[PDB]
Amino acid sequence: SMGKLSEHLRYCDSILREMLSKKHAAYAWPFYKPVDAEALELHDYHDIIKHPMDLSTVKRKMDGREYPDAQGFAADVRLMFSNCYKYNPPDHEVVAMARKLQDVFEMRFAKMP
Ligand SMILES: CC[C@@H]1C(=O)N(C)c2cnc(Nc3ccc(C(=O)NC4CCN(C)CC4)cc3OC)nc2N1C1CCCC1
Repeated sequence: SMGKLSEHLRYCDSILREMLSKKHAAYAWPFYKPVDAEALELHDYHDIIKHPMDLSTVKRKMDGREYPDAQGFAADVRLMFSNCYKYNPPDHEVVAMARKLQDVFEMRFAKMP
């Protein structure tokens, strides 16, 4: 009722709900919550990744309407993927998992009306 920007943000809300849903859990689960570098014994993670990002943080910010437009939302989602590509060996399973989830994200985002 408030126009294209309101509709875009609601569509992005729906993308996020799908990425968090059981449908994609085989590959999305490493991205549900912030990386716990202490628990994973990754003593270099925060030295390499300066801006951690994950789906629960995107959800908090999106629910608080902290993204001014859909491009702001997309930047944080893509930052999450980019962190995974930057930190891990390129042939690691987690990179393939990030790419499977990004395939979903980019497909849905491309079809935003
Ligand atoms: C932060 C680096 C990278 C990344 O980018 N993200 C996003 C990530 C997000 N979440 C996780 N989470 C878990 C990852 C592995 C395990 C696990 O159970 N590993 C077993 C432990 C015993 N044995 C060695 C066999 C394997 C549990 C996890 O959550 C509790 N891992 C992530 N990885 C991986 C971390 C090391 C390789 C890559």
